[PDB]
Amino acid sequence: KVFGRCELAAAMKRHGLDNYRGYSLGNWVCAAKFESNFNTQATNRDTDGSTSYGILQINSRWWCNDGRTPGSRNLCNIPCSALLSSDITASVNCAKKIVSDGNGMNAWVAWRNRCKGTDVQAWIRGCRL
Ligand SMILES: [Cl-]
Ligand SMILES: [Cl-]
Ligand SMILES: [Cl-]
Ligand SMILES: [Cl-]
Ligand SMILES: [Cl-]
Repeated sequence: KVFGRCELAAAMKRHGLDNYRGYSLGNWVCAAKFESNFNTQATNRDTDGSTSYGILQINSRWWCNDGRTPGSRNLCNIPCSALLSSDITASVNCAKKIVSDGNGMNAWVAWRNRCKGTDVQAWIRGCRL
């Protein structure tokens, strides 16, 4: 599924991401824009051999199981393929664990490089939320 911007904002808000660990909704929408372009089916291989999955590009080294990332963990207790669903529940639940891990949203490199410190409220502009 390719989410609309406001469509994703509403779903993220419903699932309790707005101000989760202090991060406003616009931070989460911005992260998803640059991680996946709002496409739930996005997958991208990383140089370490892991793969990142879904709307928030949750990675197989620590967070989900894909059976092909040696030495990895599955801390969200989920198959990585379950993060590609049109229903973002699994991705949100896993993102809550990631953002609680110690480094906040810096865990998403695209968030640090492209959203952090910017006018992230722009990402929810015009949305009836
Ligand atoms: Cl957009
Ligand atoms: Cl915001
Ligand atoms: Cl594995
Ligand atoms: Cl699995
Ligand atoms: Cl933080």
